[PDB]
Amino acid sequence: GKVYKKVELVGTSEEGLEAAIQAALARARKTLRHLDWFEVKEIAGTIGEAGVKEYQVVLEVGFRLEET
Amino acid sequence: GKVYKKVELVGTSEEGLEAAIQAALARARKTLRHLDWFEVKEIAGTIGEAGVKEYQVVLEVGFRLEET
Amino acid sequence: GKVYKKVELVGTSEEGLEAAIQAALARARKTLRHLDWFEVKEIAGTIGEAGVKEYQVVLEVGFRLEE
Amino acid sequence: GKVYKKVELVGTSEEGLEAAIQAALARARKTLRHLDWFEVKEIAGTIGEAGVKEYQVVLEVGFRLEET
Amino acid sequence: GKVYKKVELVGTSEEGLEAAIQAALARARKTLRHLDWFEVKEIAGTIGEAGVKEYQVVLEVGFRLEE
Amino acid sequence: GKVYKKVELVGTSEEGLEAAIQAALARARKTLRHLDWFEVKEIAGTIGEAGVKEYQVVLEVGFRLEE
Amino acid sequence: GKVYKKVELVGTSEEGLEAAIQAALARARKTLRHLDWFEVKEIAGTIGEAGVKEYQVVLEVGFRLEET
Amino acid sequence: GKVYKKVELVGTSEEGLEAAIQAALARARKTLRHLDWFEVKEIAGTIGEAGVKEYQVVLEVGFRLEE
Amino acid sequence: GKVYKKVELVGTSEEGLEAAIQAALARARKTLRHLDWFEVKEIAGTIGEAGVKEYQVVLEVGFRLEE
Amino acid sequence: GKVYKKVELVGTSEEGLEAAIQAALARARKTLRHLDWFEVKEIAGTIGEAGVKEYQVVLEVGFRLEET
Amino acid sequence: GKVYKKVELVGTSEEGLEAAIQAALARARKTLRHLDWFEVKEIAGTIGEAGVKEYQVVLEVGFRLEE
Amino acid sequence: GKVYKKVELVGTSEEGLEAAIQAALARARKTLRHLDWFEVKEIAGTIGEAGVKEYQVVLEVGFRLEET
Ligand SMILES: CC(C)(COP(=O)(O)OP(=O)(O)OC[C@H]1O[C@@H](n2cnc3c(N)ncnc32)[C@H](O)[C@@H]1OP(=O)(O)O)[C@@H](O)C(=O)NCCC(=O)NCCS
Ligand SMILES: CC(C)(COP(=O)(O)OP(=O)(O)OC[C@H]1O[C@@H](n2cnc3c(N)ncnc32)[C@H](O)[C@@H]1OP(=O)(O)O)[C@@H](O)C(=O)NCCC(=O)NCCS
Ligand SMILES: CC(C)(COP(=O)(O)OP(=O)(O)OC[C@H]1O[C@@H](n2cnc3c(N)ncnc32)[C@H](O)[C@@H]1OP(=O)(O)O)[C@@H](O)C(=O)NCCC(=O)NCCS
Ligand SMILES: CC(C)(COP(=O)(O)OP(=O)(O)OC[C@H]1O[C@@H](n2cnc3c(N)ncnc32)[C@H](O)[C@@H]1OP(=O)(O)O)[C@@H](O)C(=O)NCCC(=O)NCCS
Ligand SMILES: CC(C)(COP(=O)(O)OP(=O)(O)OC[C@H]1O[C@@H](n2cnc3c(N)ncnc32)[C@H](O)[C@@H]1OP(=O)(O)O)[C@@H](O)C(=O)NCCC(=O)NCCS
Ligand SMILES: CC(C)(COP(=O)(O)OP(=O)(O)OC[C@H]1O[C@@H](n2cnc3c(N)ncnc32)[C@H](O)[C@@H]1OP(=O)(O)O)[C@@H](O)C(=O)NCCC(=O)NCCS
Ligand SMILES: CC(C)(COP(=O)(O)OP(=O)(O)OC[C@H]1O[C@@H](n2cnc3c(N)ncnc32)[C@H](O)[C@@H]1OP(=O)(O)O)[C@@H](O)C(=O)NCCC(=O)NCCS
Ligand SMILES: CC(C)(COP(=O)(O)OP(=O)(O)OC[C@H]1O[C@@H](n2cnc3c(N)ncnc32)[C@H](O)[C@@H]1OP(=O)(O)O)[C@@H](O)C(=O)NCCC(=O)NCCS
Ligand SMILES: CC(C)(COP(=O)(O)OP(=O)(O)OC[C@H]1O[C@@H](n2cnc3c(N)ncnc32)[C@H](O)[C@@H]1OP(=O)(O)O)[C@@H](O)C(=O)NCCC(=O)NCCS
Ligand SMILES: CC(C)(COP(=O)(O)OP(=O)(O)OC[C@H]1O[C@@H](n2cnc3c(N)ncnc32)[C@H](O)[C@@H]1OP(=O)(O)O)[C@@H](O)C(=O)NCCC(=O)NCCS
Ligand SMILES: CC(C)(COP(=O)(O)OP(=O)(O)OC[C@H]1O[C@@H](n2cnc3c(N)ncnc32)[C@H](O)[C@@H]1OP(=O)(O)O)[C@@H](O)C(=O)NCCC(=O)NCCS
Ligand SMILES: CC(C)(COP(=O)(O)OP(=O)(O)OC[C@H]1O[C@@H](n2cnc3c(N)ncnc32)[C@H](O)[C@@H]1OP(=O)(O)O)[C@@H](O)C(=O)NCCC(=O)NCCS
Ligand SMILES: Cc1cc2nc3c(=O)[nH]c(=O)nc-3n(C[C@H](O)[C@H](O)[C@H](O)COP(=O)(O)O)c2cc1C
Ligand SMILES: Cc1cc2nc3c(=O)[nH]c(=O)nc-3n(C[C@H](O)[C@H](O)[C@H](O)COP(=O)(O)O)c2cc1C
Ligand SMILES: [Cl-]
Ligand SMILES: [Cl-]
Repeated sequence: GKVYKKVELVGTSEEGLEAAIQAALARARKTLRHLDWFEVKEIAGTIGEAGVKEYQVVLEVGFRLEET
Repeated sequence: GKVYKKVELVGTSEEGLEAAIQAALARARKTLRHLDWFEVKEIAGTIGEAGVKEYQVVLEVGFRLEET
Repeated sequence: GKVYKKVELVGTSEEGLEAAIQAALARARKTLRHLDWFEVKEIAGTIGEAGVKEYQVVLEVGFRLEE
Repeated sequence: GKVYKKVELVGTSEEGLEAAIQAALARARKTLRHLDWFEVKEIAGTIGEAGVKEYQVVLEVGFRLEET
Repeated sequence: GKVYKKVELVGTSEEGLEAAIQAALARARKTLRHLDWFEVKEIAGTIGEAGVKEYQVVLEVGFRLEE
Repeated sequence: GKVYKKVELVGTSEEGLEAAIQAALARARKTLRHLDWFEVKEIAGTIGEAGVKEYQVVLEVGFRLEE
Repeated sequence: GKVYKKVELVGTSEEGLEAAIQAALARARKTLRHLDWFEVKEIAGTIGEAGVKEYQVVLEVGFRLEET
Repeated sequence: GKVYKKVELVGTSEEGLEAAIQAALARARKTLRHLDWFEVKEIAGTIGEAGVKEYQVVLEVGFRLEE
Repeated sequence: GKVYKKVELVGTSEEGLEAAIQAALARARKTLRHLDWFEVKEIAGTIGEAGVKEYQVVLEVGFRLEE
Repeated sequence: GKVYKKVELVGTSEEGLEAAIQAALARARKTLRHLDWFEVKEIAGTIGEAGVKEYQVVLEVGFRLEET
Repeated sequence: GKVYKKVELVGTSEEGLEAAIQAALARARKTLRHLDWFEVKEIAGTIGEAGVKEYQVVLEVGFRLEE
Repeated sequence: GKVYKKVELVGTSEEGLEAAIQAALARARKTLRHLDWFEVKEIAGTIGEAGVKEYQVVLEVGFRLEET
C-alpha cells in the first residue's frame, strides 16, 4: 500500500557527472517530498572547444506518494 | 485527436504481485481520471526472515488527457 | 534433429496472472500437440472502476513439430 | 546547471505518424513552456475495416524547468 | 478467457511508411478475422539510385482467436 | 564501503509465481546471510496435460558481503 | 506491394550451430514456399556427460506471402 | 566473402520522417558507392512554436565495400 | 520444489565457436554437478595477424542445486 | 580454453561513482585472483537531505579461472 | 591516454559463421592497423534451395587510433 | 535539412570517467569539425593491483556534416 512515483529528470553540469546528478536532485528537493532513490538511464553531453561543455545525466527519481 | 499520458508508478504489497499492482492502481484512481491501461516494467522485492517481505511492481499507467 | 515452433499468444483473465497464462495454454492445447514450454514476454492489463479489469499476459509457447 | 524534465505522452491520429506526433506536441504546448525536444519510443495502432484506424506514437517530451 | 494471437508481418512500399504498414494490414485482412491492433518493431529499407527504393516495416499484428 | 553480491537463481513451483520466487529465496536463505533484495529477470515454465506443469522464475538475489 | 511473414522456429542438432540452423530451414522448406531470409535470435543448448548434448538455435524465418 | 560497412547518419527535415531519411541518403549518395540498405534506429526531433520544428531520424546505412 | 543456479562463464578457443562453448562446459563439468542447459549471451573475440586469434563466447550455465 | 568467470557485484560509496567501483574491486581483490576487467551495468543511488546519500554501481567483474 | 574506434562491418560467406567473421576481419586488415578485438552484434542469412545460401555476421571491430 | 554523422569512439584514462570521455573528445577535436554532442554507451575498464587500472568509456560522437 506504499506507492511510489518515478519522474524522469535530466541534470546538467559543466563540472562533471556527480554534479549533474546533484543538480537534478537539488531541483527535485525543492518541490517534491520523500525522495528515496534514483537510477541513471543515460549519460550524454554537448561538445565545445575545450572538450565537454555540458554533462547531461538522464535519471529516474523515485519518491513515496503521500496517501489519500 | 486523443492524447494520453503515461506515468510511472511502483506498487508494493506483502501479499503478492497482483496486490502490488492493485495498490498502484488504487492510488492512481484517487486523483487521476480516465485510467485506461497499464504495463508492467519490472518485478522486484525486498527479503526478510520469512522470504519475500515486500513485492514491488514498477508499472506505467496510461490515461486519456482531458481538454483545456 | 528435432525442430520446434514458437507462437505468440496473449492470455487474459480477470482473476490473476496465473489465470491469464493458463487460459492461453488451455486454448493452445485444443488444437496444438507436443506443447513443451512457455516464456512470458510482457504483462499488461486494462483498468476499470475496481482497479484491474483484465490481466493480459503475452507469452511465447514452444512446441515440437511433427515431421 | 539547467534541469530538464521528460514526460511520456501518446499522440494519436487517423491521418498518419507525423500528425500523431503533432497532436501530442500541440497538447503539450497548451500548458507546458520551454518544450525543447522529443524522442519516439513506440509506434503502434488500432485496426479497422479500412486498415489503420488510429496511429499511436509514444513519445518522451523534454522541456526546461523554470527556477524557483 | 479471450485469447489473442500475434503474427509477425513485414509490409513494404515504395511510397512511404504508412503505405508499408497499410500493405501488411491489407494482406492480413484478406485471411484473418478480428484484427485488433499492431505494433511496429523495426523500420528499414533498400536503397537505389533515387534514394529509398523500398520502405520495409516489421510489425506484429494482434487478433482475437475464435472458439 | 558496503559491497553486495548478486547471484542468479531459478525458483520453480507447480503452485504459482509467488511460490516459485519463495522457493528460490528459501533455498538461498539456508546458506547465505544478509539477503536484502531480489529482481525478477524472466518468467517461463513447462506445459503438461493440465496446462502449466511448472512455473519457473529466474531472479537475481542481492546480499551484503561480510568483511 | 509485397508482404512477408516471419515465423519463429527452433532448430536443434548434436553436431553444431550450422547444423541446427539447417535443420530448422530444412523443415521449413517442406511446407513453406518463398523462404527468403533468417535471423538468429538466441543460441542455447543442453548439457550432458560429453559437454554439449544439443545445440539449439532460435531463428526468425522470413518468407514472401502469396496472393489469393 | 563480400563485406559491407555500416555508417550511422542522422537525417533532418522540417517536412516529415520520409524527408529526413531521404536527406541522409541523398548526402550519403554524394560520396559513397553501392549503398544497399538502411535501418532506422531512433526517431527524435526539436520543438518550436508550431509543434515539430525538425524531424531527426538516426539511421544505419549499409554499403558494399570495394576491394 | 527444485532450484537452479546460473553462473556466467566465458569460454575461449582459437578453433571456433563450438570449441569455445565446449571449453566452458568442460571446465564447469570438473567441479559442478547436474549441469542442465546453457544460454549464449555474447560472442566476441581478439584479432591478430591471421584474423581471429581467439573466439570468446559468454554463456550462462544452469544447473540443479542439490539438497 | 582459458575460461573466465564473471560475478556480479554492487559497489557503494558516499563520495562518488569512481569510489563505488573501486570499493567493489577492492573487495573482489581480497579473495579473487587474476581479476582482468569489469563492466558497469547500472548506476543508481539513495537520496538523503543533502542529495545523493549513496552511489551504488552494479558491475560485472571478469577473472581468469585457474586450473585444476 | 589511448583512444580506440569501433567500425561496424558485415561479413558474409557461404561456408559458415566463422568464415563470415574471418572475411570481415580479412577486409579490415587490408586498410586498418592495430585491430584489437571484435564483437558480434547480429547473425542472419539468406535462404536458397539448399538451405543457407549466405551467412551474414554483423560485427563491431575495435582498433587503436594512431597519433 | 542538415545531416549529422555519429562515430563510435572509446576513450581511456587512469584518472577517472570524465577524463576518459575528455580524451575521446580531445582526439575527435583534432581532425573532426562541428562536434555537437555525445552519448555514453558502455562503461568498462581493466583491473590491476591497485584496483581500476584503466577506465574505458564507449561513446558515440555526433557532428554536423559539411555541405559537401
Ligand atoms: C506530486 C504528484 C505525485 C501528486 O500527484 P496527485 O496526487 O495526483 O496530485 P495532482 O496535483 O497531480 O492531481 C492530479 C491533477 O490532474 C488533474 N487530472 C486528473 N485526471 C486528469 C485527466 N485525465 N486529464 C487532465 N487532467 C487530469 C486533476 O484534476 C488534478 O488537477 P487539479 O489539482 O487542478 O484538479 C504529481 O503531481 C507529480 O508527480 N508531479 C510532478 C512532480 C515533478 O516532476 N516535479 C518536478 C520535480 S524537479
Ligand atoms: C510542471 C512541473 C514540471 C512542475 O513541477 P514542480 O516544480 O514539482 O511543481 P508541482 O506542481 O508538480 O509541485 C509538486 C506538487 O506535488 C506535491 N507533493 C510533493 N511531494 C509529494 C509527495 N511525495 N506525495 C504527494 N504529493 C507531493 C506538492 O505539494 C505540490 O502540490 P501542491 O502545489 O498542491 O502542494 C510538474 O508539475 C509537471 O511535470 N507536471 C506534468 C506536466 C504534464 O505532463 N502535463 C501534461 C502535458 S500534455
Ligand atoms: C494531470 C496532468 C496530466 C495535467 O497536465 P497539465 O495540463 O500540464 O496541467 P499542469 O497542472 O501539470 O500544468 C502545468 C503546470 O506546470 C507549469 N509550467 C509549465 N511549464 C513549466 C516549466 N517549463 N517549468 C516549470 N513549470 C512549468 C504551469 O504553470 C502549470 O502550473 P501552474 O498551474 O502552477 O501555473 C498533469 O499535471 C499530470 O500528469 N500530473 C501528474 C499526475 C500524477 O502522476 N499523479 C499521481 C497519481 S498516483
Ligand atoms: C488461424 C489460426 C489462429 C488457427 O489456429 P488453430 O486453431 O491451431 O488452427 P490450425 O490450422 O493452426 O490448427 C493446428 C494444425 O496444426 C496441426 N498440428 C498440431 N500440432 C502439431 C505439431 N506439433 N506438429 C505439426 N502439426 C501440428 C494440427 O493437426 C492442425 O492441422 P490439421 O487441421 O491439418 O489437422 C492459426 O492457424 C494461425 O494463426 N494461422 C496463421 C495466420 C497467418 O499468419 N496468416 C497470414 C496472414 S497475412
Ligand atoms: C502459410 C500462411 C502464411 C498462410 O496464411 P493465410 O493466407 O492467412 O492462410 P491460412 O490457412 O492461415 O488462413 C487463415 C486461417 O485461420 C482462420 N481464421 C482467420 N481468423 C481467425 C480468427 N480470428 N480466429 C480463429 N481462426 C481464424 C481462417 O478461417 C483460416 O482457416 P480455414 O482455412 O480453416 O478457414 C500461414 O498459414 C502460416 O504462416 N502458417 C504457419 C507456417 C509455419 O510456421 N509452418 C511451419 C514451418 S516449420
Ligand atoms: C556450488 C554452490 C551452488 C553451492 O552454494 P551454497 O549452497 O551456498 O554453498 P557455499 O559453499 O557457496 O556456501 C555459502 C558460503 O558463503 C558464506 N556466506 C554466506 N553469507 C555470506 C555473506 N553474506 N558474506 C560472505 N560470506 C557469506 C558461507 O559462510 C559459506 O562459506 P563457508 O563454507 O566458508 O562458511 C555455490 O557455491 C556456487 O554456485 N559456487 C560457484 C560455482 C562456480 O561458478 N564454479 C566455477 C565453475 S567453472
Ligand atoms: C501447426 C503448424 C506448425 C503446421 O505448420 P506446417 O507444417 O507448415 O503446416 P501448414 O498448414 O502451416 O502448411 C503451410 C500452409 O501455408 C501455405 N503456404 C506455404 N507457403 C506459402 C506462401 N509463401 N504464401 C502463402 N501460403 C503459403 C501452404 O500451402 C499450406 O497451406 P495449405 O495446406 O492450405 O495448402 C503451423 O500451421 C502453425 O504453427 N499454425 C499456427 C498454430 C497456432 O498458433 N494456433 C493457435 C493456437 S491457440
Ligand atoms: C569508404 C571506406 C569504407 C573506405 O575504408 P578503407 O578501405 O579503410 O579506406 P580508408 O580511406 O578509410 O583507409 C583507412 C585510412 O585510415 C588510416 N589508418 C589505418 N589504421 C589506422 C590507425 N590505427 N589509426 C589512424 N589511422 C589509421 C589509413 O592510413 C588510411 O588513411 P590514409 O589513406 O590517409 O593513409 C571508409 O573510409 C568509410 O566508411 N568512410 C566513411 C564513410 C562516411 O561515413 N561518409 C559520410 C557519408 S554521408
Ligand atoms: C569525414 C567524413 C564524414 C567525410 O565523409 P565523406 O563525405 O564520404 O568523405 P570520404 O573521404 O569518407 O569519402 C568517401 C571515400 O570512400 C570511397 N568510397 C566510396 N564508396 C566506397 C565503397 N563502396 N567501397 C570502398 N570505398 C568507397 C571514396 O572513393 C572516397 O575515397 P577517396 O577520396 O579516396 O576517393 C568521413 O570520412 C568520416 O566520418 N571519417 C571518419 C571520421 C573519424 O571517425 N575520425 C576519427 C576521429 S578520432
Ligand atoms: C572461485 C570459483 C570460481 C571456484 O569454482 P569451483 O572450481 O567450482 O570451486 P568450488 O569450490 O565452487 O567447487 C564447487 C562446489 O560446489 C559443489 N557442488 C557441485 N555441484 C553442485 C550442485 N549441483 N549442487 C550443490 N553443490 C554442488 C561442489 O561439491 C563444490 O563444493 P565442495 O568443495 O564443498 O565439495 C567459484 O567458487 C567462485 O566463482 N566463487 C565465488 C567468487 C565470488 O564471487 N566471491 C566474492 C568476491 S567479492
Ligand atoms: C559467499 C561468497 C560471496 C564468498 O566469496 P569470497 O569472499 O570470494 O569467498 P570464496 O569462498 O568464494 O573464496 C574464493 C575462492 O575461490 C578461489 N579462487 C580465487 N581466485 C580464483 C581463480 N582465479 N581461479 C580459481 N579459483 C580462485 C579462492 O582460492 C577461494 O577458494 P579456496 O577457499 O578453496 O582457497 C561467494 O563464495 C559466493 O557468492 N558463493 C556463491 C553463493 C551462492 O550462490 N550459493 C547458492 C545459494 S542458493
Ligand atoms: C582511419 C580513421 C580512424 C582516421 O580518422 P581521422 O584521424 O579523423 O582521419 P580522417 O580522414 O577521418 O580525417 C577527417 C576527414 O574528414 C574531414 N572532416 C572533418 N570534419 C568534417 C565535417 N564536419 N564534415 C565533412 N568533413 C569533415 C576532414 O577534413 C578530413 O578530411 P580531409 O583529409 O579530406 O581534409 C578514420 O578515417 C576511419 O575510421 N575511417 C574509416 C575506417 C573504415 O571503416 N575503413 C573500412 C575498413 S574494412
Ligand atoms: C499506446 C497505447 C497502448 C495501449 N496498450 C493497451 C494494452 O496493453 N492493452 C489493452 O487492452 N489496451 C491498450 N490500449 C488501449 C487503451 O487501453 C484504450 O482502450 C484506448 O486508448 C481507448 O482509450 P479512451 O477510451 O480513453 O479514449 C493502448 C492504447 C495506447 C494508446
Ligand atoms: C571497450 C573495449 C572492449 C573490449 N572488449 C574485449 C573483449 O571483448 N575481449 C577481449 O579479449 N578483449 C577486449 N578488449 C581489450 C582490447 O581489445 C585489447 O586487449 C586492449 O585494449 C589492448 O589494446 P592496445 O594494445 O591497442 O592498447 C576490449 C577493449 C576495449 C577498449
Ligand atoms: Cl509526470
Ligand atoms: Cl566510420
